[PDB]
Amino acid sequence: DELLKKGDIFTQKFFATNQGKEFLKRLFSLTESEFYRGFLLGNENFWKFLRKVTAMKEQSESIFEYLNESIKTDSNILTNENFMWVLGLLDEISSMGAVKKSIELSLKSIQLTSHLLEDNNDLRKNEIFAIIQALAHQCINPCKQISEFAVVTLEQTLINKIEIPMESVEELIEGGLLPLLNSSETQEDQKILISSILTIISNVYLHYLKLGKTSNETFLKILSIFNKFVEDSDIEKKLQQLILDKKSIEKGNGS
Repeated sequence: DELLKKGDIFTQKFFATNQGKEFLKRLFSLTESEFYRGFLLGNENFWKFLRKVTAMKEQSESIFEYLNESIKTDSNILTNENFMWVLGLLDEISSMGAVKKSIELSLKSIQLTSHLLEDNNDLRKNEIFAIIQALAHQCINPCKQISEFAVVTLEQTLINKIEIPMESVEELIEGGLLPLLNSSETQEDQKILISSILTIISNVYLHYLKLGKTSNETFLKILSIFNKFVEDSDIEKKLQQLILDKKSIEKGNGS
């Protein structure tokens, strides 16, 4: 009642004051406290309220401080009944950097989203896949200084976090980055975004082919992905590089 419905009473102006900051600091102690924690983390309304308050530019650092404190100490804060709202919260915080403080906050938040894999290895497919979806989506961000960090962080997530043998590389390619590709029919995204995502999928393919866990149908599938987005600027160079490095990797294992 008081928080969501009475929007006019509690606004941008009120939460920017000292009173709102102390109110939020006292409020998060309930989540810290043992009484209402199991109740509060499950509810939709509370996380909807934090989704609202993350839009407040003054309060973004406070919410990020709370989340960073909470996730590190206890890995059990996240569960299947509350993960997607938290992921949306970090998505909003990372996308807040539209315009240094916001840039630094996004810089920390991207790594934080990348860091939610070691804390709990017991993960569902849809559970893990949203993190990769958010990281892939965050490459769309027009500001160069954030997307250039986002792509390398997503590469650092793919390189040494996910164990293949209870998923597979096929769905990691299909259900993850490829939704960006099929959803990029708008020309405003332009060749820069598709070239960047092509580069990183080439890099991770190179790594896991060096290690070696693939089959014929993999290579056929990324071949189909390449032909689905034909463009004389990028397809020719990437195809030549790929058909050279596949034989280099084949040379790797035999001797």
